[PDB]
Amino acid sequence: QLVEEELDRAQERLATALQKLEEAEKAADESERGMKVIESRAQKDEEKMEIQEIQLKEAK
Amino acid sequence: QLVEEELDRAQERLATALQKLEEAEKAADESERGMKVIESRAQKDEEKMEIQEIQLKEAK
Repeated sequence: QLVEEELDRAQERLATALQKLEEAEKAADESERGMKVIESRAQKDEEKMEIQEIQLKEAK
Repeated sequence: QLVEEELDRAQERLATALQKLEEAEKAADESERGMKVIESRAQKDEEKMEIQEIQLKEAK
């Protein structure tokens, strides 16, 4: 019976493992979404500020 | 017997899942780190952009 209880408890534990893996990878996905949108934001903001400082220096 | 062989199979799947969860945790945390640093960069560059364009206005 020791083998069967190890079996079934490890089965529930691998279920817990798969679900915690799923939530971990979902957190990974949402983090990646935040990352990509802020990469776009940084890109557009930096290009804009570069153009603006160039225009300011040329105006001076 | 064969039951304990099944136990070993279940536990090796468990160990594989543990390695997977460790990788996933590392990935998620480092991803959040990149996210926060890029958000900081975006905010600071936006501030620089706005002050630059206001100064450009005054210069014009």
